Amino acid sequence: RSVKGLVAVITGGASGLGLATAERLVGQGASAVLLDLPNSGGEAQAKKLGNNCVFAPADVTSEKDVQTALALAKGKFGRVDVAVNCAGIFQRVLDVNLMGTFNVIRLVAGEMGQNEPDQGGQRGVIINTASVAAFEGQVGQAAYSASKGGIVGMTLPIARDLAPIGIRVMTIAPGLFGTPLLTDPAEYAHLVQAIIENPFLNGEVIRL
Amino acid sequence: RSVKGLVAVITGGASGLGLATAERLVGQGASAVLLDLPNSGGEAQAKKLGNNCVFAPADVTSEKDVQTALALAKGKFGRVDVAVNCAGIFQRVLDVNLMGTFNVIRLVAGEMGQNEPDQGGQRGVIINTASVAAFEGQVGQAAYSASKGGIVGMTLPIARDLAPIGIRVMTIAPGLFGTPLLTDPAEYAHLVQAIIENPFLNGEVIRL
Amino acid sequence: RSVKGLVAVITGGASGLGLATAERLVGQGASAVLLDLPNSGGEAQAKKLGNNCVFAPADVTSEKDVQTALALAKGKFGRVDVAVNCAGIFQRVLDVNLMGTFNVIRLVAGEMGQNEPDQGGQRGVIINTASVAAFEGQVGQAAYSASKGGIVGMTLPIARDLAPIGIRVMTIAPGLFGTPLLTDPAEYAHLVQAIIENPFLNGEVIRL
Amino acid sequence: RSVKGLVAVITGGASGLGLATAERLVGQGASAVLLDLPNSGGEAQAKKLGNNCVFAPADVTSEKDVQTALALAKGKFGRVDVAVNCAGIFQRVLDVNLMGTFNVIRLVAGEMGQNEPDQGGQRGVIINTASVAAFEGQVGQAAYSASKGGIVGMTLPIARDLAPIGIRVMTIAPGLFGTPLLTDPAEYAHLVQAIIENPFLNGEVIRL
Ligand SMILES: [Cl-]
Ligand SMILES: [Cl-]
Ligand SMILES: [Cl-]
Ligand SMILES: [Cl-]
Ligand code: NA
Ligand code: NA
Ligand code: NA
Ligand code: NA
Ligand code: NA
Ligand code: NA
Ligand code: NA
Ligand code: NA
Repeated sequence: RSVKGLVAVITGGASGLGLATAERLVGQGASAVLLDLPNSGGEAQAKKLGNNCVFAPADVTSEKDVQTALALAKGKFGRVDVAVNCAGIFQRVLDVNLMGTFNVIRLVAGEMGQNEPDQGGQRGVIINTASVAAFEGQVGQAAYSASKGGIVGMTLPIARDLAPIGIRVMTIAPGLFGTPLLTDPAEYAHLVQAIIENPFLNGEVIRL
Repeated sequence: RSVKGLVAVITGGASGLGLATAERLVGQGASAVLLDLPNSGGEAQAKKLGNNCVFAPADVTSEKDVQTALALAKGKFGRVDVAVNCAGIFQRVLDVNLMGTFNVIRLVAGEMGQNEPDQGGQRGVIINTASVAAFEGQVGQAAYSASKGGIVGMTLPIARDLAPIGIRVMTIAPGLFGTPLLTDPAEYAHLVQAIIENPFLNGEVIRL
Repeated sequence: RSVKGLVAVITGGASGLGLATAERLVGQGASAVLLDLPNSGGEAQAKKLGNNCVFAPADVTSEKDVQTALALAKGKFGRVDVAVNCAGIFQRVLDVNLMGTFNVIRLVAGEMGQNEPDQGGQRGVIINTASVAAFEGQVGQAAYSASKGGIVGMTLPIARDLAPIGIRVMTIAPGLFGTPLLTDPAEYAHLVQAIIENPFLNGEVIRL
Repeated sequence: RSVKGLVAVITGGASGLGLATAERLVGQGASAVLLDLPNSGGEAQAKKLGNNCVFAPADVTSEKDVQTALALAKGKFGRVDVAVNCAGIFQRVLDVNLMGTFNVIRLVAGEMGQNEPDQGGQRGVIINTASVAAFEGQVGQAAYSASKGGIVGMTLPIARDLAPIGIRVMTIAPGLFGTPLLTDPAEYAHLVQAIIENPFLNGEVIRL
């Protein structure tokens, strides 16, 4: 129930929610691999975060690039315990977020499978970020959700699919109110840590 | 979490729930603008409520009249913090209540937008009153609601639409039993104040 | 919140749940009018229950007979405060229970209307008994209910219809398990009293 | 039971007990109208007391002047809740104090009548000041009073006369010892406030 010692791969880690999650986790004793595009500024950020953080240049929509990134993570920290998908947050449906997430989940599951189970039998934790569907003034049922639905709808199924390997799968979705109060990373990061530390949360979607 | 110092525009403020809401708010330290038709008796009521209350002669279904009323409110109290729609409570569907409410919401949002956010980031609060659909002896699902549905169904959508400006939108609906016990304004007024003082209530419909 | 002093008309009062309800209410200080068919044994039972109980010979499916019964109740105890429908508990749909209940409700509402409201504004209380639909081995949704549905489905609508007169309408339905444990009136009677003493219960169906 | 929000008309408000009462009431959250002769210095005092105080130039013995003063009070603060007679404190019997008081009471009663009753049903409060009859060395019964008697003797009768309108009438009289201790406004002002805040005091004379 502690992130200390865990190795986390964070897509879109050079900035935004990804960077905020990395800073939080590293500050809590974990190791982080910032997986992001070359020239994204991930190299500088990984450097600033200390020797418990490395930069893995890669495009999340590329299976081969993600394999190289996971190999780097294993080469530098020994293994992969957690994957946090924060990248990208054709065009609207199969966007970078959905494609990168599915690509990461399919590849990291095999890696996490090699890990030895813990007390509760968990080998890994995967945390996804739902894609936001901008409010367009719709009325009725559609108004009750702020996410596209692709990643959210796949959460329970994927959690059930990886249960035998002891891999928990959770998704963080947006709330209905932008909470912009004008025109929060910390909150998102704290939720990531909380999900990682509670072995009882699995196959669920939590709105921030 | 206090209505003291707030400026509230109340449609249908010359009598009924509107007047009761004005008396309550003014008695609690807020300023009120009674927006009602000329010769509605709003001038006399505004006078009796004290120098923290003014009368804005206007027809809520008229955009130009409401603009004049909001300008008067800004000219007399400096700004508009709250809007309470109590007016009217073609014919049945697009009634005075629904049309006046939509007209007020569309216009006051821009005004409230100019306000500086508060601690929680709120710039304004809009409270609506659902139209009552008189019980006709229907059985089945229709028997479970006492409101027409137009304003009620638009509550969450409008709350989501104005979230970026920090404007909360809430609606007060009738209960299933007339609570007439024969053939309450105070209760309604107290609920208005409670909604204004609780920054956590947004996009919801509360039955009285 | 006390049945003491109240006058209750109980259909099917010569035996079964009706008699059990009468004994309980009279034992608690209320007055009861046993409304049942001539030669039902209601005359003897009314006699045995004491001077706070009278027998009103009548067929509940007959409007004229029920009018005579209510007139007797007013002539003997002054008024009608409560009506409990326990009679009959063409053929299957429009059975004695449903027809007697609707006939009693339509007639007693006018009588209860003449009563002066109480603290909470109530003039009367009407309690119905759902008709039992014998279990036939059905699977699926139909297995989740033990009542025919006619009286049960009319409960909320009738409660809303009589709200202005201050008359509460409640219905007692059977549970899914006969609770026969072999091949309870007291429980039913205690529930009747509890419904009468709680002014907050209205338009609801309670399974025994 | 609070003077906050109340509008008080105070005769002889430019100085003495009148001014002291105004300062006290305004300091406590009420609004005050200083009713006094032109060039009495009431204009300057009203100015210094803030925007919750105005000066109504008028001679209390003139009905028309008092009407103009009450109209000003309604025009500036919306209504008249309290009247405090402190003016003048032919010649000895029908002095300015007695004549001004009767004139004010007769006129303000009608104004206070238009107010909506409060919890206890009060629409207004009128407080009078007895005229002092200077001690002349008399012995016997006459030595037991320090007031002329006109206003004091009319207190209960006037209180009974205005009871139906919900207007309380009280009078403050001098004590037998000048309490001069040499050759108190604050005390008098505090008593005025206390009378206004206690709805149980009516038709009585209280010696200071
Ligand atoms: Cl999604
Ligand atoms: Cl509505
Ligand atoms: Cl039924
Ligand atoms: Cl006197
Ligand atoms: Na990022
Ligand atoms: Na590839
Ligand atoms: Na109104
Ligand atoms: Na217009
Ligand atoms: Na029976
Ligand atoms: Na008949
Ligand atoms: Na004076
Ligand atoms: Na005159």
